[PDB]
Amino acid sequence: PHSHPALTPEQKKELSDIAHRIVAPGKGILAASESTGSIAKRLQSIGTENTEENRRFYRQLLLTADDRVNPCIGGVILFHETLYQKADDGRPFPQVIKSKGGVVGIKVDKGVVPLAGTNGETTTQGLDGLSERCAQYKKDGADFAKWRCVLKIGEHTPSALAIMENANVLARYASICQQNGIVPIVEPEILPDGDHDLKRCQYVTEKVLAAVYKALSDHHIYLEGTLLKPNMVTPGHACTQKYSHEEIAMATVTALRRTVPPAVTGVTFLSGGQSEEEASINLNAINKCPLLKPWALTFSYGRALQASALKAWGGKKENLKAAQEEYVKRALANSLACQGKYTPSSNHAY
Amino acid sequence: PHSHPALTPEQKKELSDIAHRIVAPGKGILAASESTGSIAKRLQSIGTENTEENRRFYRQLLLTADDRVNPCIGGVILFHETLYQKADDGRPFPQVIKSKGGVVGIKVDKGVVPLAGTNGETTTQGLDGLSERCAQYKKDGADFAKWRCVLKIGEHTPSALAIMENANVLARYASICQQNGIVPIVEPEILPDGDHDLKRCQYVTEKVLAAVYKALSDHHIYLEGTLLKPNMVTPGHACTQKYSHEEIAMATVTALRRTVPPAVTGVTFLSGGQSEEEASINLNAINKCPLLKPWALTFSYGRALQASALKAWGGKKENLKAAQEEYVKRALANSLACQGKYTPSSNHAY
Amino acid sequence: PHSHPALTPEQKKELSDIAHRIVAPGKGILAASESTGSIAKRLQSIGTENTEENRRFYRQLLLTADDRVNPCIGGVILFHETLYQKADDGRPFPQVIKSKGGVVGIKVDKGVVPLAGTNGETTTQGLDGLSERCAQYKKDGADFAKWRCVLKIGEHTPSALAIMENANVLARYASICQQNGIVPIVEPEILPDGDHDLKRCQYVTEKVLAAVYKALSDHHIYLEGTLLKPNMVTPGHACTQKYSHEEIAMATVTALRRTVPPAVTGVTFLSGGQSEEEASINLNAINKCPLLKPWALTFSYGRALQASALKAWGGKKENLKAAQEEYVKRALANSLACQGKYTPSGQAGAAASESLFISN
Amino acid sequence: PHSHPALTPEQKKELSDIAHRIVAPGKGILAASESTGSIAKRLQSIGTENTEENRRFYRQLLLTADDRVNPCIGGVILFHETLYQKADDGRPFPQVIKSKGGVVGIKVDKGVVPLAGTNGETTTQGLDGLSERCAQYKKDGADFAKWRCVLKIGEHTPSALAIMENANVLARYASICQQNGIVPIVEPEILPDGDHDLKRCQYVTEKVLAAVYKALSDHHIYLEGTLLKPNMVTPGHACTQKYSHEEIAMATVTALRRTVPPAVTGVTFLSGGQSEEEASINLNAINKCPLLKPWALTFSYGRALQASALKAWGGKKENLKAAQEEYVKRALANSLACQGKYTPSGQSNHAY
Repeated sequence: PHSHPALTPEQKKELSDIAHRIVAPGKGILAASESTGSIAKRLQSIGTENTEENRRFYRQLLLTADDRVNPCIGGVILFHETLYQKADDGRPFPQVIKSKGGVVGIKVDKGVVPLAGTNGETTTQGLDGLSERCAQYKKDGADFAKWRCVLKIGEHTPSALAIMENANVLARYASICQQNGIVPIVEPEILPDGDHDLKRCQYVTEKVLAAVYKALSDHHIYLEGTLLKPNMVTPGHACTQKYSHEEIAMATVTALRRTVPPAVTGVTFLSGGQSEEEASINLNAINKCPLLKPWALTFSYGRALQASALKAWGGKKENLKAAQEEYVKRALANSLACQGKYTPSSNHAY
Repeated sequence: PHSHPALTPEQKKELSDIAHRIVAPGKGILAASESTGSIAKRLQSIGTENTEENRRFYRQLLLTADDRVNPCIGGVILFHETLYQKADDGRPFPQVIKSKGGVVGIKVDKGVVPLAGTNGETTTQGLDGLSERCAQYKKDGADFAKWRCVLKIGEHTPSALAIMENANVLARYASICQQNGIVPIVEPEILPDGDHDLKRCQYVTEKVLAAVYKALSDHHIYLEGTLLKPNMVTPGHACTQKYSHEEIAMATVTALRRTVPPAVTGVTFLSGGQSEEEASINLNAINKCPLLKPWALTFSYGRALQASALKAWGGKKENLKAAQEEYVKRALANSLACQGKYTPSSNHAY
Repeated sequence: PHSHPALTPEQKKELSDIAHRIVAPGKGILAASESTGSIAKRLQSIGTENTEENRRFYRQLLLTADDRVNPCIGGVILFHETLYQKADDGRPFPQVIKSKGGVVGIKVDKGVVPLAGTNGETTTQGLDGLSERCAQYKKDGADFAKWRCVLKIGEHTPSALAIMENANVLARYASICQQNGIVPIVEPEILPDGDHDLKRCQYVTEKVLAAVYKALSDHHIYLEGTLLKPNMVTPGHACTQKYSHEEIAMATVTALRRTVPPAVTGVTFLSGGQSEEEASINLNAINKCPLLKPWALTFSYGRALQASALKAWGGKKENLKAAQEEYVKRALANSLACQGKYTPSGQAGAAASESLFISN
Repeated sequence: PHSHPALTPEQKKELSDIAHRIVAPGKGILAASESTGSIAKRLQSIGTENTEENRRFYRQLLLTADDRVNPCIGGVILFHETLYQKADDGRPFPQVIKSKGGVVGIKVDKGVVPLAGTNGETTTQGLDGLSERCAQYKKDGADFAKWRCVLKIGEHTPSALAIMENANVLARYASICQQNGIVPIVEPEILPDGDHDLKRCQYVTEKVLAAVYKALSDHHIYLEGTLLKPNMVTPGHACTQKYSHEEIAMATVTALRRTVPPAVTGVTFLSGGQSEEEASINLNAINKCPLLKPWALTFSYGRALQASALKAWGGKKENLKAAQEEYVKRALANSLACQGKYTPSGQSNHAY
């Protein structure tokens, strides 16, 4: 085949530099790009009305936590709405994030859609006019993006079609992002839903990631200018057999070692509904795994970083401080976790 | 694999019946779905302000041609704007089309976008929210759709990426259309630009179509409920070697026979900028080709049906009758052509 | 991309002409390429010692049947051993076949081998030195070849790997054959084993054939110079739900119309485990199916053409005439079937009704 | 979407231990599996008759070099004939190799064959009966294998078919090998022939390796139990533009980092016609490259290890010691190179 440089040396350096800053040692990502529809249940759990002002207040609360979170947060992913909101002092949220040493990210997909002929499987949309949207987001402060694809482990899933199609759409999204100076975070999430075990999850994860990277190669994606946001390898949420954190860490690191090229700048694990402690302990175990890991292994958590903060807030302004404290606690815990320094107090079998 | 019926027997019958009506013996398609941007040039050539009124009048002029076109036109592709316009007498254009025995089609793609890392190649966008759009279009009179992908023959093109990506997006578009009772016309156009000869076009056409149908298969597309809108096999515009219409016909029919499954209801050849006469003579030769053709071989022409009409109209409402007369003559000419009855006055070598 | 002609117009003509002669109207194929270990079983049932002479004799019995089979047999597939054996008059079997207006075929695959990491799935070997073998077989009278790939319907089969690998190897085999003037019969057999239903078999057959032709395209295979030997679309041998011959034909022709390009010269169905009558009745229904069929739809039967013959012979040289008579009967029946003009109702024999199914 | 373990934990352990021993720190591979037809050219360059005894003597000359090569040679690839030959003392060559701390390898492919419809491209044959052959070779002292696929850079090559077919056959070969306790060395050699520059080779190498590993994944290949034998990324032999060893190293390591999973135990670079000295300097530069490399980067050299030895020997028994000394010198040099400690004495990242 013949080469037709998709990117210039300058464009590569920009993308690579951004990717490295986000996952710099001890740093991780705050995934706060929930939409009105997904954050609705969050707020209703604390009897708080889901208005634009309350969403703004809650996001301000997380974004303006004291400097203790600075060394822990390399990036913050915002939803469109939030990217254009301002703190009480009039400062745009992207500015608030940057001033704290964080890189600003933006969710760009437009949700999942049903794949006809499959057993409830989906693909993700959002490519239409994506280039122009990225150019605008870039001008408005964002340097990286989020696009979520969802795959499910079942009797006949994920199917060959679901894997191939989701891998392909992720490559398209990545290509467009890189053309506009936006570091794409590739997210092929395999849900923990089901009664499958650890080995089954490792197997599917390995097959999905191999497909993802072949697609990235086919689409001429610059890996140094990307990040990977995969599910950790864990047993199904309803799996009868139980496993230790060390087993989870081994399955996860092994799967990644067998599929993720060293060129990938970093891996930002999704929380996948895990609890704040569970997510921190597993990340720590992953970093302590005695196997060689050529990429940063950090976090990109949503509720695993917000759960306690949201609850402490309870929708009451006088609980601002108490709420931010909980967030700071999870940021500190996960910052230590991505270094294998967190303490709450035969690989051939894989 | 495991079957998870994308369509029910009823849905299949509906799509199959629509597809067959469009390409019924002697019938073809009037491709009139030009956008304001694509219609601009042609209106400029006749010194006419590109206004919605003139566009409506022009389209009205074509859609209201006398009853002689009825047995010639099985379908009419409209642009979004036109689908919601009405004739002077108040009748919605879709209704005008159906009263004349024609099926209403709607262009649903959102144009081409560049593929990074390629030598000027593209893919096509338009999948976002396509399902809701198809449902809306169906409710408003449309029974089939148009989606144009574009490939080019060059030194290193069409590339493996371009072929694969375009085939895949065409499959997604087809899948969504069929879920909403809309017959998708699969259009993988290979431009005639370049100095390549006839065999080079035939080779590329065979490779592209083979990739198209494998992709349709992977996406569980119901072939009986689709139509194929390919380029005819011809030498490039800059090719110095001359060929007869019989050779063009042999190369065309041979390429289709080697790649298009018999289950495909019909082939509606795109005019690809050919002249009115050229398009008719070639279609005629293709239908007279000795080889066995398991599918209808007809037309889906743009300028090949509108050329003389647009010119005779020249924006003059007074030329209405003269303009329509030109359109009628080409509809009649191509109706005979798709039956191998039009007259202006060794296969192993393929 | 760019075209680097794999074949010349002359080579294409020779391949196309051969493929057409094999499936000419009313003609089918006699699949007599059973190996020693495979035919040993057949000779065992009739209590006949599996020796080279008995095999030679039996094959001679089929190849030398009276001239009534001439218009019925377009081709005869032989095993390596048989290609080099002679009839009692010293005539090489290939010459015998040819003198009766038939094209000689040769089995070239070296059997199936297990695909590691799968649930009992396989792929087929035999590509090593295939080019030289084809060039030699061509000189020795062969004009087409046979290569069998086997897939099975189950909970997780056929897997993505099994389908892709078998489609790819078939494509390599077809490529090498065409380079040596040998028409390759593409055979992606989907076993009838299991309790799946008709629509399940149809779904799998469509997916398998789609993969097969995409692979043939990738490998620059000249379809007009090839033939397809697929399984008919039927329910699993253990399926409880019953289907009519018209339903089997509808499912079969539908799967074919949805995947097999018109350029393919002909489809020569394998009988699977169907009895002599079942194979004939289904083939007839297929040819009577209303749907448009751009390719010849005929047969390439092994036991579906030899069942009654073997029984009548029993290993007794004195039952020669009786044995050949049964073979001739099935050849005539299938010759009519591949034209949609077969109507049983008679003395076909109980042996022609017995299921020839053998678990895999 | 379901797993059916191709290998057991015991089988994986055996394959992993073998792969690691071969590329342990400071060790590389002696590629001495030249066929009679291939070795004929070598023997003729020194006016030596191509007989089985002369071939035996030559191979013995290499295999019996003094203990200095022991820490330098992790493996030795032999041709079928040599696997069954013996040293003067009667010791089977596989025993000689093992006694010196080396692992024995066997070439199992049956050469390249033309791919119809392509511009002189090929694929490789040799899968037929491969499983029985591996079981037999395993029993007779072999623990790893060699299978060479050849791709060429040209106006329209490597084509999609060539890349896909070669990647697939390499996967089938690896699968069969692992079922028989044999560590497969995956060899997708992209020839250096042509006037293409460094960037083009890097581009083609990246695409080829991407296809190779996707195929290995599709065939359920255990990467920890495999080694990769790729070409270094260099300009074409006819390229007018000149490049430094540092650039060749950066392009090479960059291509590997972008395509080879860290699970792969090691990369054993083929010499590909490079001179003895050039191959050592490039390997050393590769090991010094300021980028993270999660796999051993060593050698699997043929002529880059035998060139001088073959010449010094000249086919005369009296030159044995002089011939072995030449081989030993290259073994020591490359042992240092695959550690980045090589010296003639003996003691812009985003532009890729």
